[PDB]
Amino acid sequence: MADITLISGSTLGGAEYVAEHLAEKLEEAGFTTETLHGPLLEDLPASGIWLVISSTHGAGDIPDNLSPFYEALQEQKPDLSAVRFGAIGIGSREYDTFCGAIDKLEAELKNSGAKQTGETLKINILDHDIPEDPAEEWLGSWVNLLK
Repeated sequence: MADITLISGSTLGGAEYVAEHLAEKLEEAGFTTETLHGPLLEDLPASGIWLVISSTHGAGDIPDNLSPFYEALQEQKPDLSAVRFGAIGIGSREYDTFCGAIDKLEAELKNSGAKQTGETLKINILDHDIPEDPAEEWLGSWVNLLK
C-alpha cells in the first residue's frame, strides 16, 4: 500500500538501491511508497503519483533503454490524465538530446496523460554515473509544491 509507486527497473532491473533511498525520504516527507522494478508496469493505477527511476543518457541501452516498459506503454497508452509523474535519473530532458530524442519515453507518458511535474530529478551517490549530482533540493521543492 502506497501513495507513490517508485518504478525502478529500466531493463526489468535498475537502480533499486537509489529507489529505496528515495522511497525512504518520500515516507519521511509524509507519504507511503512502493519500491519496485515495475513487475506489473503499474502497481498503483492510472490515478495517484508515479515516479520513474532509470538512466537513459550515457547508459541508455540500444533501443531507447526501457525495453519492456516502452513497448508496454505504447501497447495500451492508458488514461494517465488522473496521475502525475516525475522522471528521476533520466537524462533525455534537454541535455542528452544529443544522438537522437530518447525523450520518447517522457513524451509517451505525457501523451498518455501523466503531467510531468517540476523537471527530471537527478540522483547520485558514492561514484559519479550519468546525471553527476544529487538533487535532494528537487525533492524538497517538488514536495512543498505538491503540499
